[PDB]
Amino acid sequence: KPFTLPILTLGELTNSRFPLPIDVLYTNPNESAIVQCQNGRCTLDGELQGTTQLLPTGICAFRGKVTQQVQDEHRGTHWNMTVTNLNGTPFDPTEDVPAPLGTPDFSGQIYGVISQRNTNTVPGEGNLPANRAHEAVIATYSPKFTPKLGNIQFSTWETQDVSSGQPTKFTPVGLASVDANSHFDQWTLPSYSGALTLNMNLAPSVAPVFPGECLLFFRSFIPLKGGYGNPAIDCLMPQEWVQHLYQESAPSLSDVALVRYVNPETGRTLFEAKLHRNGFLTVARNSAGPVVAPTNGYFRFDSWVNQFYTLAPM
Amino acid sequence: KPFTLPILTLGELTNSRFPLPIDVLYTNPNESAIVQCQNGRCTLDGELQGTTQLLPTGICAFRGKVTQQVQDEHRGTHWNMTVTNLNGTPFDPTEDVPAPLGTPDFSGQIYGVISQRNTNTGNLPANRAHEAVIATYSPKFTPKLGNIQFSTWETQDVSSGQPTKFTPVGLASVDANSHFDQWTLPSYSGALTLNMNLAPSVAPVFPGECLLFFRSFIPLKGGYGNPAIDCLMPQEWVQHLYQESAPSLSDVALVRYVNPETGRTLFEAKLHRNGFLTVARNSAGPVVAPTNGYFRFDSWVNQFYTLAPM
Repeated sequence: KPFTLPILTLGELTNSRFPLPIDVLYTNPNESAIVQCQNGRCTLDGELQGTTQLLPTGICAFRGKVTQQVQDEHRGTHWNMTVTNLNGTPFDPTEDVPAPLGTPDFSGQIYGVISQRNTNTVPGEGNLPANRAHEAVIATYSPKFTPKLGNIQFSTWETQDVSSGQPTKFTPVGLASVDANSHFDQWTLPSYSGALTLNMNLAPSVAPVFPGECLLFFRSFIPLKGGYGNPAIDCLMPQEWVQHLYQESAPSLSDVALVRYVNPETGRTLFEAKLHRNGFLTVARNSAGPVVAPTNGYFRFDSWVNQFYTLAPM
Repeated sequence: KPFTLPILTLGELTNSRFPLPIDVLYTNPNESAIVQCQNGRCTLDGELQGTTQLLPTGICAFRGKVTQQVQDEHRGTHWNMTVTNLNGTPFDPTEDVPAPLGTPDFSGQIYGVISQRNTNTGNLPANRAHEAVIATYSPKFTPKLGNIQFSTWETQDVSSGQPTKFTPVGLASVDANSHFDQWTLPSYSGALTLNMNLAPSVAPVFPGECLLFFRSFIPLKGGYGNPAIDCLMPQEWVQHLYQESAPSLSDVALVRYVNPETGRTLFEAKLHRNGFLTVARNSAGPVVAPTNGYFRFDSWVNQFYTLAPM
């Protein structure tokens, strides 16, 4: 079973860490943070890792039921939510995953919409249920953010119209804020079981092992509810690569696949990258910022090489 | 290049007409409406049709710029926005498509979020987002002309001339006055105008057969209802067929719905060249089967092939 990547262009790819299109390829060699995201994690032979799952709609989504309303001391409104697996089955905290698959993998205030469709139906309404939806924010750094224990909180403003004991969906849309008090850091993991407990079953950290190489990211810009900023979310591989690798189940013949970013119109290789077995890219680049490349481009598998292979500089 | 389908199970598939997971397989033999949706349209040899595009994030999304606030007889505040292609390039109305790719393909009040990130800039741009509704049956819904209208709940906090994104979430309502009908196309160029460049209607050509849909339930902002959106093929099938670009060897591919755990075929279906499924079923409602099931290509057959009843 030979190894292949999708032939989708950048404009045909989506982010595996938030429901966003891919905007640009991106590098940042001088990043000081450990890169250990948990969504968009898949080995080249198709083994999903971390909290990664296959649905584009599952990324940073939650399903469950609300239990109680609680206010904070700053007069904001919060709602306790028990969470299930995205497919509705109970989350088993002893499952060998960091958190329910799809759980956000970064610190911040995630903005979206909470919606509910009641289980009980009304005969006079054609045996149909009542519904409600509201804007909501989930603070993944909150001590109440404990998805591995089956419970999280979300916050709303100016509404009491959230029902307990009714099926609840969180649809992510963007970030609430990226100001200092909103604690946005795309490389800081949540404490999935709370502050004093160690995260478990994590996908491994990734890094270049070679002098002169840096990580290559698929970058998306993420919407903001308000305030100032131009926040971005960087993934190691787009969601369509996760879907492809999973289905193909091709044995990895070495620790590193050589790949070429090609202009199919000219047939020319624009640059080379190392696609590592654990599912991430490195390139020989000494600068930060976007990679300027034609819109028809995509990565193509060339051959299996090894860690000592020297990439041509970008 | 032999023909293949993805090996993704039902619980690993998403809808091609709204950003939702697939919940169930579904039939409705006695449907009176012409089925002619424009998203999730792809021939078996990988030709996208209608307003279909490849991004899961592009389905029922819009990109553009708000131009001005508008007043009308309805509550809430209203706004005009120009719409571009999803990749930001100007929409060319002479493109041989019904509307910008990703445009909603049904009548209703689509509920979502409008967000903005200003162009001009500390040196960081300003932002805002609000819940919004787009009435696709409205005379002001003219995406083929490069313009649509949306409504917000009372707020003035929407800026003119700034990059604007619509993220779909569900429906605002399904009451009679909200005109939800998943098989009624919008008038893409406005009232009294003919739609153009449409993907063709689909139907069973065989007695006793009916369409088979991939069904998703869609969230509601309020009111009573359990609305659903039915697609002909999931978004991952569109992605797979597009890339595979495999020649269709007949008008119909015979496919088997398999339980991979047991290896047994639960039922067979016809996968038609234009990109839709039919089955031999004489009832409406969900197909009750484990979510780990999936379709597998069996062989190329013809219009005269007789399916075993489900």
